Amino acid sequence: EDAELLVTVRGGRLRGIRLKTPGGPVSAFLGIPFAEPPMGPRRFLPPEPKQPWSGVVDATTFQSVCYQYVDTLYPGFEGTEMWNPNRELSEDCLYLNVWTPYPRPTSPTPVLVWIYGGGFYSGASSLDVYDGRFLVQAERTVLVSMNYRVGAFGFLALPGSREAPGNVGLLDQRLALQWVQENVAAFGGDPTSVTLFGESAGAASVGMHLLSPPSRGLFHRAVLQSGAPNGPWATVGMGEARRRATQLAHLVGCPPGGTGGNDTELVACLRTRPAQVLVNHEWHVLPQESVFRFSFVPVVDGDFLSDTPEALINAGDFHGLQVLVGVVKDEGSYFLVYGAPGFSKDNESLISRAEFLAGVRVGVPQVSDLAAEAVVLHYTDWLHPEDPARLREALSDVVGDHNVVCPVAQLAGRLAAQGARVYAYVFEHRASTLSWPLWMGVPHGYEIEFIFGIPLDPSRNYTAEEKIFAQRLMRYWANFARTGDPNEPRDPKAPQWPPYTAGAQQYVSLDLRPLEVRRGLRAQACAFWNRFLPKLLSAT
Amino acid sequence: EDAELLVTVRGGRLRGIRLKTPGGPVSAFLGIPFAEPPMGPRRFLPPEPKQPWSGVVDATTFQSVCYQYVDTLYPGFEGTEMWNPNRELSEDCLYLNVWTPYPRPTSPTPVLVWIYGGGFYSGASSLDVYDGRFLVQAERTVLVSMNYRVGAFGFLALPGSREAPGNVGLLDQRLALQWVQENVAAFGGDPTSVTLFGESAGAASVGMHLLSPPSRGLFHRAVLQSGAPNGPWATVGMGEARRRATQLAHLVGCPPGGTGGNDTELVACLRTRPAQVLVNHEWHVLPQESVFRFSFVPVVDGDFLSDTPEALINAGDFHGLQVLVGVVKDEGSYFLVYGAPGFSKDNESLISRAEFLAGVRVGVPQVSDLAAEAVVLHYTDWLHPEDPARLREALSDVVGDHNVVCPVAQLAGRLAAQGARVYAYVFEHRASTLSWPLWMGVPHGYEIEFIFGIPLDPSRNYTAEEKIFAQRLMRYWANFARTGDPNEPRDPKAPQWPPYTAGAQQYVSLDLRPLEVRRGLRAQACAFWNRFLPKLLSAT
Ligand SMILES: O/N=C/c1cc[n+](C[n+]2ccc(/C=N/O)cc2)cc1
Ligand SMILES: *[C@](C)(O)CCC[N+](C)(C)C
Ligand SMILES: *[C@](C)(O)CCC[N+](C)(C)C
Repeated sequence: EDAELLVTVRGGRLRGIRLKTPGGPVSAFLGIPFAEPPMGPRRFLPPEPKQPWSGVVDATTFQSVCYQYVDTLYPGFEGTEMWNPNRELSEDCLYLNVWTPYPRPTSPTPVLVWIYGGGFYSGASSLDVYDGRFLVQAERTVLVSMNYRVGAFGFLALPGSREAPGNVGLLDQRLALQWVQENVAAFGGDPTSVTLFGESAGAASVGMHLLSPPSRGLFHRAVLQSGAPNGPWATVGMGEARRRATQLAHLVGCPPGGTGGNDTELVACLRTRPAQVLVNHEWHVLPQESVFRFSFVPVVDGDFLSDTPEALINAGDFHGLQVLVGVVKDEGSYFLVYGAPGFSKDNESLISRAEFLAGVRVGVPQVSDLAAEAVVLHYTDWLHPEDPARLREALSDVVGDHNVVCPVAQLAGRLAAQGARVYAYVFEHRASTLSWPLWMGVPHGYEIEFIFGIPLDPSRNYTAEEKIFAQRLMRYWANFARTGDPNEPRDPKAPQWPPYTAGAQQYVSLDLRPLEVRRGLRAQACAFWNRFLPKLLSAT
Repeated sequence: EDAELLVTVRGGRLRGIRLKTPGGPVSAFLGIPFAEPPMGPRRFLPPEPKQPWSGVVDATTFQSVCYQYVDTLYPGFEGTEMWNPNRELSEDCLYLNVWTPYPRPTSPTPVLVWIYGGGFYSGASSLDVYDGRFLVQAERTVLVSMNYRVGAFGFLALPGSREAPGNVGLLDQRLALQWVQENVAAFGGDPTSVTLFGESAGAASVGMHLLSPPSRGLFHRAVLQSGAPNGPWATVGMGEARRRATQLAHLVGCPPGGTGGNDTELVACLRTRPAQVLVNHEWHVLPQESVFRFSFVPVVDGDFLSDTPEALINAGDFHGLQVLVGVVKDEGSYFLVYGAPGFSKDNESLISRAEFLAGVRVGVPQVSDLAAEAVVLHYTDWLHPEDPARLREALSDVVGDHNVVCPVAQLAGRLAAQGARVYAYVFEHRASTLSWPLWMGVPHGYEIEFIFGIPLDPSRNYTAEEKIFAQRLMRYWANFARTGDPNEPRDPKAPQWPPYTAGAQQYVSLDLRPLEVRRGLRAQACAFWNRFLPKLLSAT
């Protein structure tokens, strides 16, 4: 009988399970309840801490996935099914998972907390690509991941009211962080060295916890991968959030014909509807045809976010704080097959000049015709203005820069210039197991396999070079979690990773080649997005 | 009294002079009166043809230069003194010069007609760099060059009135072209093969004769050198011309107010003032502080120019026509020492960013602050935004693109795509005798000495390669005048000069190295000027 598989926390006792890796076993505790089930009258409300239980709760398998839209654009396609839920859907989903080395570390170990992405409408901590058994075995750290409510169940906001205040999905993450502060020591983790890291909407979530005082004291380092809280998709206004929430209620028969429409009776009608009914009309509340836009996202409400993320980043002090930001090579190619005209994953997507002009309005929604004209000017090779391959490559850069690269570069510049020591990277390796077409390059979200050491899985057809490449990245992320510096402390031989500053703007490229230092996070393109375009919209 | 130094034209007899070149003698006729002196009551009026004379008019020396401002920015400096008048100033200046080979050609020879530049306010056909003795001797061509009225005496316009119609300086050029049609045969020239070529304001003049029906029938080919009629400095509106003419009259005490008032009394007062008095106040009528802007320029009057140059270029049929357009490598550096803050020819002109932002308002006058912001965005290296050396080259590119490179590319594109066969070049050789500082590169106007074979002058200290480079350029311009094609009619070993089309946009680089074909006359920069910026000013 293994004795390290039974741990007592503040709520009660748990029974873990031993997982095998090619390098050794790891103890895992999957499915720990950190909150009461937010069902019935608790729907749309902030989470309550899990009451203590009797007996031993089985923590040997992942729990249910929160209710969310299921992608059916390409049924049976690996590139999309790998992000779909792998457990049953249920509103009873507020559970977290803890991986710890075997034997348990006798000394406090830094903790890595993972927040998944999925446009705030999907995602789960049980995805095979988020398996933290390889990162914990190789680097001997403590990895924690939680489930937070997505979609309307986590971000439907009627601002002002108390039945649906909004940002409760962010409160699910915060309550999970307080859980780590109160119980990670029982697994050998150091609550004084907590490193958040997420991707896409999870990276924006990490950024929003960085701008919220209550969540600020629950962690010490941050890693934002292909996402930022100041992105044009990450937040929404109080007025737009009320319109989307009321639009969703109307599509499901709320309120009934002849009944008033105040916030109390509107949420009361929404709480009676089945969960799947709300999901079926989630995308029907978006205002326009667009890519990289999602219905229910965090709302600027003055509570969790006292002001807009851009305002909080500008007027913030980030001294004594380390951040690791970065993007992939092709941030926008993934979203073009979700609405952009002429784009298909099954051909070369050699779009025409007319389709490229239509895609700009889809990639950059709610901009004046003059503003769209400026985007066409900057992203047109006027020496080959009709080349389909260049127009395809340009529209991918339009969506990538507007939503990811430039919001991230804006964040990294203000962080470094205001007390924070930040490190920047660009992931440029295309995996050999990638099922997406070649023209997509390195799509949004396909560095997570190497960060979690997935190539080390013997049942997968990765190459020997990619396995070594995965161990490098796991060492980088672990060194940042341990010392706040991705460079090996006992190593002057390997190429150095210089910090990112507002002036030099240095970053490194991550691929099979050794580290290469470059400058400028698309500075020429992002000067248009971060400087000129705001002024162009002010003058209408 | 050689037999070939006495020629009878329709007006009378002329005695020429025999000039000497290192390769042979050339007959020249300098100072032929082609119009009555525009003095007294003839000031501001269109020219009248020269009446027949008795006896023999001495045509052995250059005649008087038209009254013009004399540059005194750098007294004693060769770079500026070379363009200043080298003869006595006088309103009696409407004279032309003819160079013809010795012995006189027995068969009709193509004719080259030179129109000097000088911002429509200065210039003369007697300048040493315009000596046509080397081009005529080497290529056996007939070179003609005339003087036209510049400044207020040639372009002061009170639109509507008959006393000051405007564009009379252009009418001086047209009357000289009718003179070539009626007399160039007496020198061995072919009146059916006339090639206009000019630089800066002369190149713009060549372009305006292409857009005027009465002038089109007087020539068959055109060469525009670092200038275009659609330039933002080459024309003014009828309302602005009236304001500038009235302000000039006010500064010289016209009318003796409150005498009044209409155009007839205003011009009558201006005709009584000495010529030097009008020149002393020419620059005091400009609306703003700017570079590359001139007081009295051609006016869109509806007679000589039925519409704006931009409109006439778009709606024009140019079939059966060959042009040779081109620019120098550094078009804007010359004008920066004339008013941009921080710029001086005696230091490195390492300007700061504050001076760069101030120079943008001087280089691009009368634009909105939003339009200026767009210019700063395109011409800023956002990785080195404060590098003085990069800010210096950026402001030079701003002035060069706004005034020369992009107006030329705009004209060259519409010309090729509407019937005309276009050849484009970029002059990239810096003369070893150049007295301007090094940071100016190849300044505006310093390809003319190589086109005229000035390096062949033994009294000048050119290099051996520059002499061969001059002979190769003279063959280019001569071949274009003879056949409409700069390439040698039979030589296959020399690299080919491909035409310029709106799609491929091919041009060649002119320097000591052989011909090198490139693509794009700064297509990225000129798309901002020719496409986006017009729409940015429509929505103020
Ligand atoms: O037959 N109609 C199917 C269909 C219904 C609803 N949607 C909404 N939708 C937009 C974007 C995305 C992906 N975002 O990254 C996912 C889902 C798409 C397709
Ligand atoms: C991001 C906006 O959350 C998008 C994430 C999409 N996956 C496929 C990477 C989860
Ligand atoms: C052009 C606008 O005419 C300027 C010509 C200046 N020089 C020095 C070349 C005559």
